[PDB]
Amino acid sequence: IPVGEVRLYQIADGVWSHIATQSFDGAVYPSNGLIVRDGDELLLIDTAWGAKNTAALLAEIEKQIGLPVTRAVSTHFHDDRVGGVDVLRKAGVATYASPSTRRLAEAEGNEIPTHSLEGLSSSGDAVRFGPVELFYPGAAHSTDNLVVYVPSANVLYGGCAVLALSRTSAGNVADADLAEWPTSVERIQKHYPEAEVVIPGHGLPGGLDLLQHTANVVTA
Ligand SMILES: O=C(N[C@H](Cc1c[nH]c2ccccc12)C(=O)O)c1nc(Cl)c2ccccc2c1O
Ligand SMILES: [Zn+2]
Ligand SMILES: [Zn+2]
Repeated sequence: IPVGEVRLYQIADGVWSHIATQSFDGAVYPSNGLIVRDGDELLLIDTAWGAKNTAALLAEIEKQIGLPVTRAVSTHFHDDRVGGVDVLRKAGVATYASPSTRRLAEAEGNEIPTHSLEGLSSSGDAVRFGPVELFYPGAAHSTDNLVVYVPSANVLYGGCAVLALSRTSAGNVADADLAEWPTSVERIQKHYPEAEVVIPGHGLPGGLDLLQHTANVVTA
């Protein structure tokens, strides 16, 4: 609706989604990310799409949860996922991404997470990272995109590889692999068959049906 606002809400015990709005090429869009508690610390999944928005997110997190963000992971190299990494670093947060994501961000002119994730090289690879599992499903919205599962809550965060139910277009496919995308969605289906909440990269949370909806949109 209005640009530059940031909110959080509860998904499960120790799991929240953050939502922010931003202006892009003459239009305003919402965008989602995740927050996961690990003891008395927080793990952040993806920026809030810009420096100003990311600084507001840290202030909302401090007022509403009150535990420190110590680590952050960006799930691909575009600005809605890394824009704000420099604010996070100045706040003392350790920032991470795959090596391919870090190289692509630099090619693009974007902010670059400091540390490289290990073990995510081929389609189907998965690694534990504190309270979440990180999965590379294959190329989809981009060749580097990751998805994130929370075993304690049975929640799947699909990022920009998963479209909301209300979407009719795949959007910016400049870096997409439309030929591979359906296969990558099937890999998620088969790896996390039991997930009961699926959070897309933009729009309302849904169920596993979002994976088949995504396939349908991307095919057309
Ligand atoms: O075309 C989009 N959306 C329309 C409208 C829509 C339905 N449901 C939505 C839920 C959220 C945002 C837009 C919608 C759709 O698919 O019919 C679209 N959406 C987003 Cl996010 C984009 C983000 C970044 C760059 C381009 C984008 C984009 O083109
Ligand atoms: Zn993107
Ligand atoms: Zn996106």
